[PDB]
Amino acid sequence: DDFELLDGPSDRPFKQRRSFADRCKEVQQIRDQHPSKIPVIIERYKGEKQLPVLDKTKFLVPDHVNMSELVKIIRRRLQLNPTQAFFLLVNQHSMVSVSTPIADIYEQEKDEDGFLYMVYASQETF
Repeated sequence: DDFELLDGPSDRPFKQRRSFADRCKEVQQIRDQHPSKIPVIIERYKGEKQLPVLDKTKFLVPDHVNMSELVKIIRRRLQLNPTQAFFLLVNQHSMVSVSTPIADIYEQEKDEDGFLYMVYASQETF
């Protein structure tokens, strides 16, 4: 008999863990409190098995932060070694070398609930 692999909460997308209604509520509270900050959900890609699971899911980012800069923050938070491939994606595009302010990306790419969703993986495209 083979092992049966069980799935934890992280194995479930944030959108399935908290209802659409509750997510909307959470965004509108935090945007009222910090109008100059962007609410971001960062999760490991569902197919990614080599990079570790992040400790937290919900982040607040000052809106003048460049995307490429946010990518390095997350890379350090995961404590990756220099040779480990790492892509942080918004709407499946790599933000790794994107110099755009996150305020502008938020305008363009935020979800209906008001969060900006990002996913990380070992490649942008296989």
